[PDB]
Amino acid sequence: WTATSGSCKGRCFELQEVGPPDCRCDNLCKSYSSCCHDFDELCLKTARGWECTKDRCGEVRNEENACHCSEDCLSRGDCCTNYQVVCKGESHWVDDDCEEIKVPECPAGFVRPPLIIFSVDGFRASYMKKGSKVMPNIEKLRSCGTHAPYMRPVYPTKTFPNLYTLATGLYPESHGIVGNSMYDPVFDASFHLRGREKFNHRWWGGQPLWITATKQGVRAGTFFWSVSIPHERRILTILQWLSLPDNERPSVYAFYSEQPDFSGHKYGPFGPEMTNPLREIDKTVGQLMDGLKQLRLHRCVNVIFVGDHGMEDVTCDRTEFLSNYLTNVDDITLVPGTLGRIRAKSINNSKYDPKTIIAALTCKKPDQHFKPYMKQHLPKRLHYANNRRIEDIHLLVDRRWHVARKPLDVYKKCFFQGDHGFDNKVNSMQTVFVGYGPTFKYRTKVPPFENIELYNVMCDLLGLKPAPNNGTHGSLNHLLRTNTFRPTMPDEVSRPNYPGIMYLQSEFDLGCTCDDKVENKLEELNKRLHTKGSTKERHLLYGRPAVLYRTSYDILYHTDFESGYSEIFLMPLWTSYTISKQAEVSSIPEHLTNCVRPDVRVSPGFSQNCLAYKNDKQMSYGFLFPPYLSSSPEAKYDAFLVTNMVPMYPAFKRVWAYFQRVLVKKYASERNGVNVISGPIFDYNYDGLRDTEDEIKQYVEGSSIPVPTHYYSIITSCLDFTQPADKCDGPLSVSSFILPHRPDNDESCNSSEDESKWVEELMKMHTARVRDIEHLTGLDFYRKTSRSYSEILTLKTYLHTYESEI
Ligand SMILES: *[C@@H]1O[C@H](CO)[C@@H](O[C@@H]2O[C@H](CO)[C@@H](O[C@@H]3O[C@H](CO[C@H]4O[C@H](CO)[C@@H](O)[C@H](O[C@H]5O[C@H](CO)[C@@H](O)[C@H](O)[C@@H]5O[C@H]5O[C@H](CO)[C@@H](O)[C@H](O)[C@@H]5O)[C@@H]4O)[C@@H](O)[C@H](O[C@H]4O[C@H](CO)[C@@H](O)[C@H](O)[C@@H]4O[C@H]4O[C@H](CO)[C@@H](O)[C@H](O)[C@@H]4O)[C@@H]3O)[C@H](O)[C@H]2NC(C)=O)[C@H](O)[C@H]1NC(C)=O
Ligand SMILES: Cc1nc2cc(OCc3n[nH]c(=O)n3C)c(C3CC3)cc2s1
Ligand SMILES: [Ca+2]
Ligand SMILES: [Cl-]
Ligand SMILES: [K+]
Ligand code: NA
Ligand SMILES: [Zn+2]
Repeated sequence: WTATSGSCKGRCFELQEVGPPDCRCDNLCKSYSSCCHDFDELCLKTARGWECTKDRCGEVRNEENACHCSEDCLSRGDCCTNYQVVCKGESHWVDDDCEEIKVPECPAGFVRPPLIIFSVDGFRASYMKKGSKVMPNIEKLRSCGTHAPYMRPVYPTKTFPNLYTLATGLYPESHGIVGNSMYDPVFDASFHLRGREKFNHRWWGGQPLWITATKQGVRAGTFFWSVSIPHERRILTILQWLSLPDNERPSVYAFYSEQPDFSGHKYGPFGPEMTNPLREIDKTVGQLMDGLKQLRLHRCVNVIFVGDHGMEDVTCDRTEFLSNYLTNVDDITLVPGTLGRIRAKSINNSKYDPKTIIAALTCKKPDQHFKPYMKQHLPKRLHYANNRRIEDIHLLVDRRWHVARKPLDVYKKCFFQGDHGFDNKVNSMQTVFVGYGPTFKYRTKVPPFENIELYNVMCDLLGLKPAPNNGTHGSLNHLLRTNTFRPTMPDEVSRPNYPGIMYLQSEFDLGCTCDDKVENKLEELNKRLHTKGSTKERHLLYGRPAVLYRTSYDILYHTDFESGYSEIFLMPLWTSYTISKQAEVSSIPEHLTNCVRPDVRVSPGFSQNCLAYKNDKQMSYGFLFPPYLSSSPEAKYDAFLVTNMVPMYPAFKRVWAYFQRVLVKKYASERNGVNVISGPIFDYNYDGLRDTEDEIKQYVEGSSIPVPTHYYSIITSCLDFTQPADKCDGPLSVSSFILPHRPDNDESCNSSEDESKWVEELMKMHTARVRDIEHLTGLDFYRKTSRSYSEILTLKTYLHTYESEI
């Protein structure tokens, strides 16, 4: 109960919320049904509209008006935003030439440039170019400030997950807002767009920017505006707050627009009805900038213009129906639409089997427009699994499509023409970023980047220490004129051993054989040098990776490759090699077909063994450095060492072999040499982080050889591809992947065909950031380059998406 009998007089849009049954006058009261009786009258004034006119100039103040055109309004801070334009001969901000803002130009009493975050719902990245003629305020922000061609949202590309990632720097799996709809089985409670449960604080994890600021003594305006407060009032309230005394004035502010998303759902991303919403958004930005200019704040405030996600063409007829695949359709609950999440309708049903649901949904129609996954098999780049609110079964839906449970759900619940929610690499889901102000750069374009990075930057802009988050702090330093964050490289925790020859062949009883006893001071001194690391400068281009946890490992040198070999996991953590443009591919000779050779630098006790593989009828093996790319017939013997071997399902070897035999040489051709680092990943609890030894759920039968959940590779070359990978003077170019190590190829519906028809498509789906691989391995790459550390942090956050041009 709210006894709504108090007054909002002198209290309108109060920053500090009061505890009911005291009524409330803050911009959330409407959402809680708790406003005082006079809230509309006093706080939502609309009399005379939003703009000064020639006849209103110099008027006698009338407190009933929405905004004012009287002489006293500027000091009072409540003029209509076009006041000085209409009455004092001033130009609109959009009509002024832009001029570099080298330093903040702020009124006395400002301790730091304020930050204003203007967020737009459903603002697709291509609107900046395509709508440019009708958005001149936005175009000026964009061209005069710092801008990216687009900003990558998080998955799912829905509103709440993305706005909360913007606020926290966290993946949805960590912040807890994993969709627009959710069931939490621990609370046994549901979260929905409509309703009140979404306001309960138990949904919202991490630490959002407004709490980070408050806790560190920086005051914050509101971020969540009640839908019924018009845009013009939100702007005037921000302008009013900026006129408060120094000790009361917030330093951070947010404005939110429900558009263009609201219209885009009805008309599609490029419907002719979309012009007007973009015009209206531009006019609101114009009102803010004119307002800031009136207050002499337009060269003081940092402004961010940012979207949550884009918008795609989606109509009712493009719906797949689970009732077409499942007979048991009423025994499941589907969270539907641009993604699917399935769980049992009833937990008392012991006949419910996710395995048989997956099988009934796998590759059943020729052009099937969704693909089923256990959540732990989703591409690791989506970071969408480590939350009890994410159902074990997930459906990834093709762009332009919907999934629903039954046809009745679609015509009993065509209206819409746009929607979003799809895979976050999809071009139509991409959104916008512009920063404009003293702290951003002038007329600068920066590469595309992920929205998880912005929290850190907003903290930098406000001089705040960010809470622990998934951004990589420093990776966006190139956006900023000053206030950069200067990170140091993490300290290596374990130093390596460098073993020499310490074991005789006969000490190994591994059940391994090799036709290798087919036997000179030229090339015996030579092979000794190679084993001591004579070629290491060629294969380890950026220094050895640092191991950031306590463990026992050895560096192993060879003619063609270098590895860091784990005595705990019995295989390399990483294997590094360079393949020049001119390198040649050879085959595994017949005499070496099943050859595995003991490594005399490494004890039998710390070695894999061939008998385990023989005995394990499911598990085979592959090699991290490919025998196909050996530099000479003699060097090829190194690739068959037991220390270069890793466990692989036969289904996975089809993938791995095509990558190693065909694709590495192809990339070396296209890129002028590549350096490759490959290795295993163990993530049995799907939390995106390196497993400890006691977390491993599967071993090669009868042995202590742990089975990787994934295999990675990081492929680096010179950004200027006129220089070879091993002789690069400037910036680097990277692409990486984290391939799931699966015992079938059910994921790929075309896998009965030749690897050339399906493997590359699989790898593209499992594209990754070096940073993703770091989390997953506890390794730190690129320790020794001639490049700045911030540039390397940007490189580590890069994602090769394989999409066409935006
Ligand atoms: C992205 O960035 C984020 C932020 O850096 C990373 O997430 C962090 O990962 C850490 C490692 O997993 C994790 O550290 C653990 O924290 C536990 C205490 O956590 C509470 O307090 C913090 C701090 O205020 C708070 O943020 C947490 O909030 C979580 O939980 C609430 C719900 O209760 C949610 O509202 C919120 O959204 C968030 O949930 C998310 O994280 C949890 C895991 O914490 C997941 O379960 C959820 O799915 C969701 O993703 C908490 O309120 C602490 O207890 C842990 O300590 C145990 O494990 C360590 C290992 O070192 C061990 O030493 C300890 O002894 C202890 O073990 C004992 O307890 C075990 C478990 O009960 C038990 O099995 C053992 O037997 C032992 O007795 C641990 O230190 C940190 O909480 C999260 N933070 C956040 C915000 O998510 C994330 O890794 C990054 N992602 C990537 C890919 O890099
Ligand atoms: C820059 C940022 N803007 C916002 C804006 C936000 O909310 C904006 C908002 N106001 N009214 C409404 O319906 N929405 C969605 C939120 C809340 C959803 C959490 C976080 C952030 S972080
Ligand atoms: Ca893990
Ligand atoms: Cl959802
Ligand atoms: K086997
Ligand atoms: Na298949
Ligand atoms: Zn929407």
